[PDB]
Amino acid sequence: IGHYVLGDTLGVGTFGKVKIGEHQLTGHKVAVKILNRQKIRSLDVVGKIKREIQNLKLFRHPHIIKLYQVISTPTDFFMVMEYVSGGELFDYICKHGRVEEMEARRLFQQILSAVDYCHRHMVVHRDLKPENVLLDAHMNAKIADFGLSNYAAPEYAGPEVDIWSCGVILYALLCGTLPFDDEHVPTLFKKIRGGVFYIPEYLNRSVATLLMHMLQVDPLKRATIKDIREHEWFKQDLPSYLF
Ligand SMILES: CNC(=O)c1ccccc1Oc1nc(Nc2cc(OC)c(OC)c(OC)c2)ncc1Br
Repeated sequence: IGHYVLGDTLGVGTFGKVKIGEHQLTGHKVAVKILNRQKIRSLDVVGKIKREIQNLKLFRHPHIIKLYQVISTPTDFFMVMEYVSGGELFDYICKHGRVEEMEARRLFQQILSAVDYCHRHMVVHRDLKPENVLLDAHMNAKIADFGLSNYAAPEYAGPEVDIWSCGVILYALLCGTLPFDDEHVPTLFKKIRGGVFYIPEYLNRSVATLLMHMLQVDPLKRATIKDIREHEWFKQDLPSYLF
């Protein structure tokens, strides 16, 4: 409708819908987050969202969805962002299976560097969830920002909760299944609070020591960004442009 033709609805968020936008001349596809101004005013997060968008504009990380422009109308806010073609990562895992060891390490390094970048450059937060991790045309991980615009850890905390989530995403990459999964809801939290997760034969021992630390119950005893950056398995074939 504006600037870019508006097509099919991708999803429906809290502040409003998110649709696809094709270019009227070139055919370039973008993702438009439509945020309702009245809904923002009713939620008393006017300054919170305005400062979040200002912080997202100065964001420059290739494994995070970039914000191009924000068009303002008296009814809604139009966040023009990059369209990630291949949907969610976890959608690919359950449909295809497990990813190879050196390929899962490639995706993990892209995910962790992005998570760390978000915590040191964002005012407001939502805990990271496998919903945020998306896959592009080049099969690279693209993470959505932890803001108001868009199986929890044991145990307010920000990076500590996300490191545990990175451990869940890491497990799913070289296993195909989740580290903790049970049909019964009370026993699911019991496995998490106990840190009991199955370790497969095909899994390496160096990554097993990293996974054990990342999925630690006590957040004080749990691995930090520096702890993972100093680990042998994570350091192997890690690109210099990150961190
Ligand atoms: C509907 N989109 C969302 O809910 C969404 C959530 C977090 C971050 C960005 C989001 O929207 C975005 N989603 C894409 N790629 C994308 C591609 C999809 O394939 C149709 C897709 O549905 C399978 C999809 O929703 C699952 C997203 N890229 C940028 C944004 Br911006």
